[PDB]
Amino acid sequence: LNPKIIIFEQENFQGHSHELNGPCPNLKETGVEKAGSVLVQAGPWVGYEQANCKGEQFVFEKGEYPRWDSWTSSRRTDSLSSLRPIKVDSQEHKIILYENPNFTGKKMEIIDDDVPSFHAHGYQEKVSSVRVQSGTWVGYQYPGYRGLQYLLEKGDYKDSSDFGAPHPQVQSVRRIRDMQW
Repeated sequence: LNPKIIIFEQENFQGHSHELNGPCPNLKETGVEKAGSVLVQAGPWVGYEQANCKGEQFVFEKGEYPRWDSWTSSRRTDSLSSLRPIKVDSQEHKIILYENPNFTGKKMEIIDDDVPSFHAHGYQEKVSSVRVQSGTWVGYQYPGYRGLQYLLEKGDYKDSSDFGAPHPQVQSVRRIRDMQW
Protein backbone atom coordinates (compact mmCIF):
# COMPACT_ATOMS: atom_id res chain seq x y z
CA LEU A 1 0.00 0.00 0.00
CA ASN A 2 1.36 3.41 -1.06
CA PRO A 3 0.21 6.98 -0.55
CA LYS A 4 -1.32 8.56 -3.66
CA ILE A 5 -2.00 12.18 -4.58
CA ILE A 6 -2.76 13.51 -8.07
CA ILE A 7 -1.93 17.10 -9.03
CA PHE A 8 -3.54 18.78 -12.06
CA GLU A 9 -2.50 21.74 -14.23
CA GLN A 10 -5.89 23.46 -14.18
CA GLU A 11 -8.78 23.90 -11.75
CA ASN A 12 -11.52 21.24 -11.50
CA PHE A 13 -9.09 18.41 -12.32
CA GLN A 14 -8.42 19.40 -15.94
CA GLY A 15 -5.25 19.52 -18.05
CA HIS A 16 -2.15 17.40 -17.45
CA SER A 17 -2.10 15.35 -14.24
CA HIS A 18 0.68 13.59 -12.30
CA GLU A 19 0.37 10.94 -9.57
CA LEU A 20 2.88 10.97 -6.70
CA ASN A 21 3.36 7.90 -4.50
CA GLY A 22 6.26 9.42 -2.54
CA PRO A 23 7.94 12.73 -1.64
CA CYS A 24 8.81 15.23 -4.38
CA PRO A 25 10.99 18.24 -3.44
CA ASN A 26 10.47 19.96 -6.82
CA LEU A 27 7.03 19.68 -8.48
CA LYS A 28 8.37 21.42 -11.62
CA GLU A 29 9.82 18.00 -12.56
CA THR A 30 6.29 16.50 -12.68
CA GLY A 31 5.19 18.76 -15.56
CA VAL A 32 2.78 20.43 -13.11
CA GLU A 33 4.91 23.30 -11.76
CA LYS A 34 1.93 25.08 -10.18
CA ALA A 35 -1.08 22.82 -9.64
CA GLY A 36 -4.59 24.21 -10.18
CA SER A 37 -6.31 21.32 -8.39
CA VAL A 38 -5.38 18.34 -6.19
CA LEU A 39 -6.98 14.91 -5.68
CA VAL A 40 -5.92 12.87 -2.64
CA GLN A 41 -6.67 9.14 -2.95
CA ALA A 42 -4.48 7.89 -0.07
CA GLY A 43 -2.86 10.31 2.40
CA PRO A 44 -2.64 12.57 4.29
CA TRP A 45 -0.03 14.72 2.52
CA VAL A 46 1.66 18.03 3.33
CA GLY A 47 2.36 20.39 0.43
CA TYR A 48 4.63 23.43 0.56
CA GLU A 49 4.86 26.86 -1.08
CA GLN A 50 8.53 26.46 -2.04
CA ALA A 51 10.83 23.65 -3.19
CA ASN A 52 12.53 21.29 -0.71
CA CYS A 53 9.60 21.47 1.75
CA LYS A 54 9.92 25.19 2.63
CA GLY A 55 7.54 28.13 3.06
CA GLU A 56 3.80 27.97 3.82
CA GLN A 57 2.34 24.54 4.59
CA PHE A 58 -0.87 22.93 3.29
CA VAL A 59 -2.27 19.67 4.70
CA PHE A 60 -4.08 17.57 2.08
CA GLU A 61 -6.50 14.82 3.16
CA LYS A 62 -8.44 12.23 1.16
CA GLY A 63 -10.81 14.12 -1.15
CA GLU A 64 -11.08 16.84 -3.78
CA TYR A 65 -9.36 20.24 -3.79
CA PRO A 66 -10.66 21.77 -7.05
CA ARG A 67 -8.93 25.19 -6.87
CA TRP A 68 -5.70 26.78 -5.62
CA ASP A 69 -7.53 28.69 -2.85
CA SER A 70 -9.28 25.53 -1.60
CA TRP A 71 -6.14 24.30 0.23
CA THR A 72 -4.61 27.60 1.45
CA SER A 73 -6.11 30.45 3.50
CA SER A 74 -3.54 33.28 3.46
CA ARG A 75 -2.42 34.03 -0.10
CA ARG A 76 0.97 35.54 -0.29
CA THR A 77 1.13 32.94 -3.09
CA ASP A 78 -0.75 30.29 -5.08
CA SER A 79 2.46 28.24 -5.32
CA LEU A 80 2.72 24.49 -4.71
CA SER A 81 6.32 23.38 -5.26
CA SER A 82 6.87 20.30 -3.05
CA LEU A 83 4.80 17.47 -1.56
CA ARG A 84 5.36 14.58 0.87
CA PRO A 85 3.25 11.93 2.64
CA ILE A 86 2.71 12.54 6.37
CA LYS A 87 3.96 9.67 8.53
CA VAL A 88 1.01 9.89 10.93
CA ASP A 89 1.59 8.91 14.56
CA SER A 90 -1.86 7.60 15.56
CA GLN A 91 -1.71 5.06 18.39
CA GLU A 92 -4.68 2.84 19.22
CA HIS A 93 -5.17 0.15 21.88
CA LYS A 94 -6.20 -3.04 20.10
CA ILE A 95 -7.24 -6.44 21.44
CA ILE A 96 -8.47 -9.25 19.17
CA LEU A 97 -10.47 -12.15 20.65
CA TYR A 98 -10.98 -15.36 18.67
CA GLU A 99 -13.52 -18.19 18.62
CA ASN A 100 -11.03 -21.06 18.38
CA PRO A 101 -7.45 -21.52 19.69
CA ASN A 102 -4.36 -20.23 17.84
CA PHE A 103 -6.17 -17.14 16.49
CA THR A 104 -8.67 -18.98 14.28
CA GLY A 105 -12.45 -19.00 13.72
CA LYS A 106 -14.67 -15.95 14.22
CA LYS A 107 -12.97 -12.88 15.72
CA MET A 108 -13.82 -9.51 17.26
CA GLU A 109 -11.45 -6.53 17.22
CA ILE A 110 -11.90 -4.07 20.10
CA ILE A 111 -10.16 -0.70 19.71
CA ASP A 112 -9.74 1.64 22.73
CA ASP A 113 -13.29 1.39 24.13
CA ASP A 114 -14.75 -0.80 26.88
CA VAL A 115 -17.22 -3.49 25.79
CA PRO A 116 -19.70 -4.48 28.55
CA SER A 117 -21.54 -6.94 26.25
CA PHE A 118 -20.05 -9.16 23.52
CA HIS A 119 -23.56 -10.25 22.47
CA ALA A 120 -24.45 -6.58 21.84
CA HIS A 121 -21.89 -6.70 18.99
CA GLY A 122 -23.27 -10.01 17.66
CA TYR A 123 -20.42 -12.05 19.17
CA GLN A 124 -22.09 -14.95 21.00
CA GLU A 125 -19.22 -17.40 20.38
CA LYS A 126 -16.72 -18.84 22.85
CA VAL A 127 -13.34 -17.10 23.29
CA SER A 128 -10.46 -19.59 23.01
CA SER A 129 -7.56 -17.25 22.10
CA VAL A 130 -6.60 -13.57 22.43
CA ARG A 131 -4.03 -11.32 20.75
CA VAL A 132 -3.25 -8.11 22.67
CA GLN A 133 -1.45 -5.83 20.23
CA SER A 134 -1.50 -2.84 22.55
CA GLY A 135 -3.16 -1.72 25.85
CA THR A 136 -3.93 -3.28 29.23
CA TRP A 137 -7.27 -5.11 29.37
CA VAL A 138 -9.37 -7.18 31.77
CA GLY A 139 -11.61 -9.88 30.28
CA TYR A 140 -14.64 -11.22 32.16
CA GLN A 141 -16.81 -14.34 31.90
CA TYR A 142 -20.16 -12.51 31.94
CA PRO A 143 -21.59 -9.19 30.69
CA GLY A 144 -21.10 -6.04 32.78
CA TYR A 145 -17.61 -7.07 33.94
CA ARG A 146 -18.79 -9.97 36.13
CA GLY A 147 -17.35 -13.38 37.06
CA LEU A 148 -13.71 -14.49 36.83
CA GLN A 149 -11.21 -11.83 35.74
CA TYR A 150 -8.46 -12.28 33.14
CA LEU A 151 -5.70 -9.65 32.93
CA LEU A 152 -4.81 -9.46 29.23
CA GLU A 153 -1.56 -7.66 28.39
CA LYS A 154 0.56 -7.20 25.25
CA GLY A 155 1.31 -10.60 23.72
CA ASP A 156 -0.24 -13.80 22.38
CA TYR A 157 -2.67 -16.05 24.25
CA LYS A 158 -3.02 -19.04 21.90
CA ASP A 159 -5.32 -20.89 24.34
CA SER A 160 -7.85 -19.67 26.92
CA SER A 161 -5.85 -21.52 29.60
CA ASP A 162 -2.97 -19.09 28.92
CA PHE A 163 -5.00 -16.23 30.45
CA GLY A 164 -6.17 -18.45 33.33
CA ALA A 165 -9.69 -19.28 32.12
CA PRO A 166 -11.18 -22.66 33.15
CA HIS A 167 -13.27 -22.69 29.95
CA PRO A 168 -13.25 -20.46 26.85
CA GLN A 169 -15.84 -17.85 27.86
CA VAL A 170 -15.42 -14.07 27.72
CA GLN A 171 -18.43 -11.74 27.39
CA SER A 172 -17.06 -8.34 28.47
CA VAL A 173 -13.73 -6.49 28.31
CA ARG A 174 -12.56 -3.15 29.73
CA ARG A 175 -9.30 -1.26 29.23
CA ILE A 176 -7.15 -0.13 32.16
CA ARG A 177 -6.35 3.49 31.30
CA ASP A 178 -4.92 4.92 34.54
CA MET A 179 -1.79 4.34 36.63
CA GLN A 180 -0.79 6.31 39.75
CA TRP A 181 3.02 5.95 39.43
